[PDB]
Amino acid sequence: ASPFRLASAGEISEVQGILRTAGLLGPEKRIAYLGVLDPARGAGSEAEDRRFRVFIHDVSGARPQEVTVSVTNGTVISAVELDTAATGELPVLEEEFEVVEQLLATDERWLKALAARNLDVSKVRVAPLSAGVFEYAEERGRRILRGLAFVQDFPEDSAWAHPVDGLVAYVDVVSKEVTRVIDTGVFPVPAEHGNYTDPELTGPLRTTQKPISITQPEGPSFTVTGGNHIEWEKWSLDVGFDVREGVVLHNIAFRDGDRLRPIINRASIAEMVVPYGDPSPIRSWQNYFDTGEYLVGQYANSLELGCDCLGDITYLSPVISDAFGNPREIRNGICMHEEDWGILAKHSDLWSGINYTRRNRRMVISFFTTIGNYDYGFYWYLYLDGTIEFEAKATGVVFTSAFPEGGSDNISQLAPGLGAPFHQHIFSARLDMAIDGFTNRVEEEDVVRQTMGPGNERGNAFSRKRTVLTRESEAVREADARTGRTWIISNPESKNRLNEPVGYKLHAHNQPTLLADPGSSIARRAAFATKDLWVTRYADDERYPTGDFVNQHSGGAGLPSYIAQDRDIDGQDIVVWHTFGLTHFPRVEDWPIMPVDTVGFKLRPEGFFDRSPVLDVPAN
Amino acid sequence: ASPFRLASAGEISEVQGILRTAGLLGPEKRIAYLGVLDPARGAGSEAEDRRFRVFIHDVSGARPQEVTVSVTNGTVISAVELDTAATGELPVLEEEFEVVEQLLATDERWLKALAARNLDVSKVRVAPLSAGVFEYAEERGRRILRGLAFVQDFPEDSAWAHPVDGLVAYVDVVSKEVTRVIDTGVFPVPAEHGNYTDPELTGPLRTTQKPISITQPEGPSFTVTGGNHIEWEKWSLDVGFDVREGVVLHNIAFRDGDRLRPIINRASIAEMVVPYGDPSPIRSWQNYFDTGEYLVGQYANSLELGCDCLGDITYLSPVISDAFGNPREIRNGICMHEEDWGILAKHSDLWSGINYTRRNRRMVISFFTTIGNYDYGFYWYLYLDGTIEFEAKATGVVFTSAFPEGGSDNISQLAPGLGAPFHQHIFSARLDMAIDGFTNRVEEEDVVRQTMGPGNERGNAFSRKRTVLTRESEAVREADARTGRTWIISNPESKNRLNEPVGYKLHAHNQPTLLADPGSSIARRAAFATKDLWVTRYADDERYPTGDFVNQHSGGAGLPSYIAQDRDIDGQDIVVWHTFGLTHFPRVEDWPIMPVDTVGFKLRPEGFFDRSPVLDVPAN
Ligand SMILES: [Cu+2]
Ligand SMILES: [Cu+2]
Ligand code: NA
Ligand code: NA
Repeated sequence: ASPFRLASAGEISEVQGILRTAGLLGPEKRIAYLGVLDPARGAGSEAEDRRFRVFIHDVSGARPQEVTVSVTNGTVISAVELDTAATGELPVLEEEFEVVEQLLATDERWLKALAARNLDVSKVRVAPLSAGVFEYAEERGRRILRGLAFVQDFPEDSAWAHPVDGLVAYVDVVSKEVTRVIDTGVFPVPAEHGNYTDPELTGPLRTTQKPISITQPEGPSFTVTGGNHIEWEKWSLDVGFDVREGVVLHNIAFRDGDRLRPIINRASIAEMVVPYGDPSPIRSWQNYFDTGEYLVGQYANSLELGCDCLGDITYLSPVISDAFGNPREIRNGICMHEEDWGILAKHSDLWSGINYTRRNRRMVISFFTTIGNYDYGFYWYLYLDGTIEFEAKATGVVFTSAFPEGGSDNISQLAPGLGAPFHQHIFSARLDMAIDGFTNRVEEEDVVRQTMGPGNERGNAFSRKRTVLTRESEAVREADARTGRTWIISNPESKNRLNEPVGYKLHAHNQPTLLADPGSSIARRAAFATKDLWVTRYADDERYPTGDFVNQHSGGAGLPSYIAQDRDIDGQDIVVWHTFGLTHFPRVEDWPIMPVDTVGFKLRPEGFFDRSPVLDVPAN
Repeated sequence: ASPFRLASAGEISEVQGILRTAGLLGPEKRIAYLGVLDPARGAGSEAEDRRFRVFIHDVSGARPQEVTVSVTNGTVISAVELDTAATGELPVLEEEFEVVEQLLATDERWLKALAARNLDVSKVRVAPLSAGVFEYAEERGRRILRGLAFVQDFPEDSAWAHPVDGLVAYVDVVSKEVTRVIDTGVFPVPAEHGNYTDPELTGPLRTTQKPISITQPEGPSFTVTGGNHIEWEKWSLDVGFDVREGVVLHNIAFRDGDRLRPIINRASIAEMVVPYGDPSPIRSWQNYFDTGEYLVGQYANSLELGCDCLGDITYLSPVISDAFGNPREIRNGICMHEEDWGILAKHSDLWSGINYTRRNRRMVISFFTTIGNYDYGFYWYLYLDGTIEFEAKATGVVFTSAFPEGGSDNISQLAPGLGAPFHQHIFSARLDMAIDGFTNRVEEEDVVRQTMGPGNERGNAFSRKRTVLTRESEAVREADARTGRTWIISNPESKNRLNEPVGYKLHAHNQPTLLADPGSSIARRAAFATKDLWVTRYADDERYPTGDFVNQHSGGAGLPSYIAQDRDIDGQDIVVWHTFGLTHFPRVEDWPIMPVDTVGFKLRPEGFFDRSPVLDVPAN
């Protein structure tokens, strides 16, 4: 039955066949995005209609199309020609990555710049970087990538050690033309290598680490059915995968006694942006929407056993479309395992003589992706006690530049002559809430300090206040760590045994949000990133906080356009969008390859249950 | 040799013998505190002088003494009579716990109160609670405990389910007198039981949890020598234990190449307070300094294998003094183990063809203690990449009251008629810094936003600023999560290869600090808790942010008195005191026994190293 099952190779081939049959997938066409659509609200009562949405690019320069296909019925539901100057360019194609370097290698301006620096063109790698929207009027309606150069001394060398600063180029990847080459002047190209497998740099490897072995002799405590339905320690969910978003969780519910209680209908990372804070013209245009522009799912790594995922691992191998509509498996792209998580509850009571200890566990669902120099791990955790958590793990190699003589307010030094521009990694979690069903609301909860006086003569009292967010116009919220600000999603028609609305409380890390000036291009294109929390009324076409087409797309779509509708959110089907990020001032310890740093958020039950939900956990 | 070794049973017996011989430990004397003193600055060049400090109480009502003993030389160094009205009462004695209930059981006012509620005196437990300092002039100079009552239906019942609100009593535990019994009126005593081992409440226990087995077939990668010296993955430290503070880490250093580089000289939790925010006269005096008043070390649990600590565990069994000066072992009171900690670093490089993944690990040093209804786990972690972290795990049973008819702004409902007053758990970490040696300083680092304009035409730039804290008068700092505020401890005379001062950056969680009105008794007695970060000049007698004697002690000592000295801290031997806590509005899920909640902080290297320190970690 399962309407939330992963796409199969056969479904993708059939989408390809349907498109071909319909005249939409001739030899000049390329698939820039393909994904299964979630079933509509209700209609789980009806027979399956598996629908797939496709963005089709044309390499001969004709307008791209957005297409919805019913794979069940073998039909095209809708196909519309896109005006990209207005609505955005399609996501970057994997086949365009190589094009920037290739076009530049025969360009006389680029060659003159390399020759001024005594760099062999055969050794110069060019990063294929998203262009954004700035002052270049000729780029409007064209697919442009910008290129920054890095020297590779030999095939196995880490090019990131040798940035070529002072030089940037812009390229039209469809007409195969170089539009501009800007050379503001030579900077020394940093000379030390960054080869973290070279024994001259590592020194002799440690022989001190004795093995750790994590096994489950009876296997894992979770089950997988219908390909992607998980049942684990009262939790129930479906693990989805989308080429843009990566791992998506559907139908997160908890079995409380006999009743399956919904909590979250859909949880995803719906956008992630990496804005750079170096004002040099060489990099001041740099903002990488890894999700919206590049598609993080498509670059998911195949995860090796004992290296990437440790313990008794169950893998999913999601299927995506290549550029021609053929299915491609990402072997072992999603890890699922349970792990010990320390003490769950402990008490040694003097009066009763009873000593009690129980252990915690969490279910882990993860993938790891690679976008250029960056590598990100996306982890979802379900805990025994009802807690839901997300964590991103950032690693890879830092994006480099020259380190200016005389220093910089916007770049860190990593090695002689080698710099790392300041930047942020900012995520948007889209949480289509379903706390005991879809009739939900959100309150902002602050701690309330109280003045010494009548009613409070000793000046010890403190309290809290909750403010219901009633309509979308008042549901754009900032953090306030000093007052312990959180947000509670509740169901006003579902009460616990103490007659209080059931709820879950979101605990944020209260890290800085987008730092750019509010008048900047990035502040408009990544508007979501300027505030910690947004609440909208659910609509099927409001999927990403940046809109459907982010590449070279101005403001006009996404969250600011959604909330303008000012819809009722007080006891309605609502979606929480939480912004959270890392602000990175690179340190010498990040070089030549960076140790993982993390960021995330969690939600804990708040009167959802009638008492602790883990009283039935056994000892030892 | 080891001058930081744990106290042995023999040393404690010898302290007892020295005190006896000197006329200081006759039959009326009781030891309220005993601990080894750290060796003085320098003088590691000289022969050992193991000194022990003792607080001696007199049950016949004579003044207590503070005593310093050289166990090496068999001498009393100093002995001074204490005026407790001025300097504070000695910590609560374990033998006083039972006294409050015992005295009250034959008091006619208490009996009249129990009879008004139809409660059998034989079933009424009385919590022995610290008294603090309020308006009762007769308590000044006397050792007072206050008592709140909880009914125990039968020997194995959890009394916390049945609070007797409306009733409090005060008791002089030396003269064995009841000074006051206050009955403001009857409240219903909540009737449901809170017995989390009763199958009627748990239901049938889960049979779904398959085993997890964590083993190390070649044993752990750390070594223990001289009883308590740890060497693990370039780290070196000594694990101390003190009856007040619990586990204390000494001499945290990292072996970078051939050179042993100090980082932290002493790390401890030097205080922890639990202030309550219910303005009722029954509880408005309630603030439990678990460290300062009760001594968390002395109530350390014996930790069972496979239950409390999982994996290949090495235990320490610290020795403390009983009330008469006899040694008592806390069997298996400290756990030490290493554990896997996910991915350390990962990169899959397109240009080089090299795919690289390494795993992280941490060394864990922990203990768990029980103070009445609360149980706390204290965990220190050392990571491969140089990160140092502390985490507290709070669990146990919530402290209860009646839930008022018509509700409360300062109490949560847990069950019919059962309330849980709001409260905080606030810790002070004392970090006697030694970043590459003792010449250290502290800077406050904020993110700096930048205006779009000349130099920043695209409005993308952002930066940071560092402010040196030069003297103690300017080193009392608050959090600012919005600006990403951290604090960097550096050594201005020790530079990395890039000519920047080596340092470590403290990352706080930016949770709310003490909420009480600044004019309250708790705001003065727990002044440390009102600000996130303090920096002092090291002095051997500045051990606790609350002073040596916290019990029934007003303001006058501790951190506000230390910083008044306004000493130079810019490139000197300094101590960082970080306040961090949990603000707890109890939820129904906390009842009848609470799932662990956590709080903590970490410090990460910040130009301490010349490049990543984990390039020599091997694969797989
Ligand atoms: Cu970064
Ligand atoms: Cu609490
Ligand atoms: Na919803
Ligand atoms: Na110091």
